[PDB]
Amino acid sequence: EEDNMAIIKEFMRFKTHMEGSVNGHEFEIEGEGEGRPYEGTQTAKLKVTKGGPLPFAWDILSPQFSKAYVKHPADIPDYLKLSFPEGFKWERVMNFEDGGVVTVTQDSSLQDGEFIYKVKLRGTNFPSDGPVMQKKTMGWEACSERMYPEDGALKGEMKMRLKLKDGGHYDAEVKTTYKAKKPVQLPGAYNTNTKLDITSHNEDYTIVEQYERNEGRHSTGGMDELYK
Ligand code: NA
Ligand code: NA
Ligand code: NA
Repeated sequence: EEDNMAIIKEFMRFKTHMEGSVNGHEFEIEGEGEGRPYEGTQTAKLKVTKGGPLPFAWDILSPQFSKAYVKHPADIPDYLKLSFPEGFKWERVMNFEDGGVVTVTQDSSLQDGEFIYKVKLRGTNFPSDGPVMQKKTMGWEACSERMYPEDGALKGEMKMRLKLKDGGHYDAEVKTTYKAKKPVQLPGAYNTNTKLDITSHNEDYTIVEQYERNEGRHSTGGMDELYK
């Protein structure tokens, strides 16, 4: 929309704060990021500010650090962009295959021309000798999130696959609800294709940089809607 393209510029910065705990270990992270919301790309630079070094895999946190930066076809309402400047909230559950659980709540707003993200995380039930608490993971596979409208919100479901250092994958089933603070136009069902990379980190993962690409694609409509 015109007013929304006026405030969600083609280059946007963000600030983020997470406070969480994993298996009872409390921590805080601050970060800053930047990206191109209409091109689907962003980077972030995170710093552990309390509770470091973290005694678990950074990879369970990386997907919690920004769907305002999803490239959308013009004919798919970009609900999360349209939610600004008030913004949106999201809530997520991740069920990992060994019984570990992460749940997340998040607030996204726009202040002084930058996005402001506030993340709260609670991770529980990870086995002590499992890949999360033993730091045996090596980043996510690319993922397609199946998006669909329901009861006034946007929901996404995905199977995320964490690569394991000794081979194979450690899987999570994930469901997220995204809901604008004000009613704006919901899309139909479509897919968000994501690739999230850790581009650098220090030895103990107290300093981390990430890159993600996110693009919405039609899942119906055939060749006409392919690459729209
Ligand atoms: Na970028
Ligand atoms: Na852009
Ligand atoms: Na626990």
